[PDB]
Amino acid sequence: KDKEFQVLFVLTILTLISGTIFYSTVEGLRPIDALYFSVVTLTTVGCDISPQTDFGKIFTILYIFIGIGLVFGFIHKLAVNVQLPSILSNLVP
Amino acid sequence: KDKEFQVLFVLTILTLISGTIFYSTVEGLRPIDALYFSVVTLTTVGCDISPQTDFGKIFTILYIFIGIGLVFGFIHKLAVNVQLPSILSNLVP
Amino acid sequence: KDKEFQVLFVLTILTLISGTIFYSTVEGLRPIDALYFSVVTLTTVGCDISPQTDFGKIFTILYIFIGIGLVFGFIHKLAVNVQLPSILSNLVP
Amino acid sequence: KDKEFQVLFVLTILTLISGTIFYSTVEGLRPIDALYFSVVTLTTVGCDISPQTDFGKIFTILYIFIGIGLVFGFIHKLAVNVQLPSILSNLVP
Ligand code: NA
Ligand code: NA
Ligand SMILES: [Rb+]
Ligand SMILES: [Rb+]
Repeated sequence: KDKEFQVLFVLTILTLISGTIFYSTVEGLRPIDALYFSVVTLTTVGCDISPQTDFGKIFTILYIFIGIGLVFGFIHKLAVNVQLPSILSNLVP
Repeated sequence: KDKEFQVLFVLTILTLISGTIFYSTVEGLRPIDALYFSVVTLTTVGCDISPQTDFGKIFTILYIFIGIGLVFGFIHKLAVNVQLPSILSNLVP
Repeated sequence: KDKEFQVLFVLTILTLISGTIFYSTVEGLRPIDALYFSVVTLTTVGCDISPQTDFGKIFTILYIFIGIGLVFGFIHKLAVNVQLPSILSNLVP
Repeated sequence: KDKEFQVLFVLTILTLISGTIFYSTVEGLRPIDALYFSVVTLTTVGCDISPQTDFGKIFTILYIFIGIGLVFGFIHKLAVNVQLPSILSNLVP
């Protein structure tokens, strides 16, 4: 429950940090832009600009396959154990 | 059931309104284009043009993580409690 | 089962046909390109080119919200009742 | 369990190989770029560049509809039977 959500949160944070480091150093992007790219790639939203370095593409494939499940599980647990109870409470008379 | 679908609908509407206000004022887009961006970002479809303001990127990350679960739950409930019964009725002899 | 998959298939086909007609007439795209746009939008994959007509954007929002659930349910049923049994049979000794 | 995950892995690998061959020969892309395109299309992440050949678009539609279910099932099973036990073990005192 609580510990599960917190573990998922920390795991997603570390994964996003790794992706940001990668895309800011290897690819050469700015830190916030690298974070945006990581989020949009792990959330399947997408971006206009794409990687160019072959190492970047390899890491992108592995990163998707490694972190999509984690990010989407974190979203599911955030909606089921954080957003839903909050809405239920703020909808009580 | 009905109240659940309506609550999800109103929540999605308010979230989309917030996103539209943000992207139309801060980013500087037109209202309908801001609504399209919000929908495509919360639905994971995507867009060709991306945010440019750092504040915009921060809000985009938080907006995705806050509204993807809501939008997709609304889609699920719309398909299970609105689309499915309608199809079943219009498929009855 | 079978009838469910077939109904989902026909519904997805009609939805894609409607989207193709729209994007080929109003937007002004070629039929196959309109079909590709409809598929990539209902499947959340994405595209490089985006709508430009305000009517196009309205229809895109409504089309996403109306057909994402249908397309993804069709994919789920195709994987559970068509792909999975086929793989099980072709994996039998 | 184990055999299920391995079968899904091999199926995804073969599907990605087919997509890479297609996009590297017909479309004319480089092998790693074709693999990236296949991954981003089957994972619904997206890409900046889109197909141009009509045959390419037909194959893209069929490829999405044929492999999205497989790729996402592989991701689900990888998260439930590989990532989750590993995290549980590395979180044990
Ligand atoms: Na361009
Ligand atoms: Na683009
Ligand atoms: Rb997506
Ligand atoms: Rb996408």
